[PDB]
Amino acid sequence: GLGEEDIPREPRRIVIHRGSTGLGFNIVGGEDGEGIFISFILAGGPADLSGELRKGDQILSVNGVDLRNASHEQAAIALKNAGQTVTIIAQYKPEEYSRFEA
Repeated sequence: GLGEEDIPREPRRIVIHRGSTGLGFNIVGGEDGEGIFISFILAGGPADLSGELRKGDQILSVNGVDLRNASHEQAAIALKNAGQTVTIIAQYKPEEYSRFEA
């Protein structure tokens, strides 16, 4: 269901169409049990133009590959190899993100 700022709480599918430098975001995590979280949205890049991904989204999967326990490098290489049309399953977890990034 919708959380308190109208972002779904449940895992949700976001389709990104890649740009010249990539997908337009950056990630943290992938170590010591922390999952892969979006930490940055590049202005005017694909993720920003889509408008759906948020800082504090956990990337659960990319093109059908589970990244819940993947390393940071494994997640980065998966994004790089995901092609021109990238299917992300994201789950918005602002509070958990803040606990890991504090």
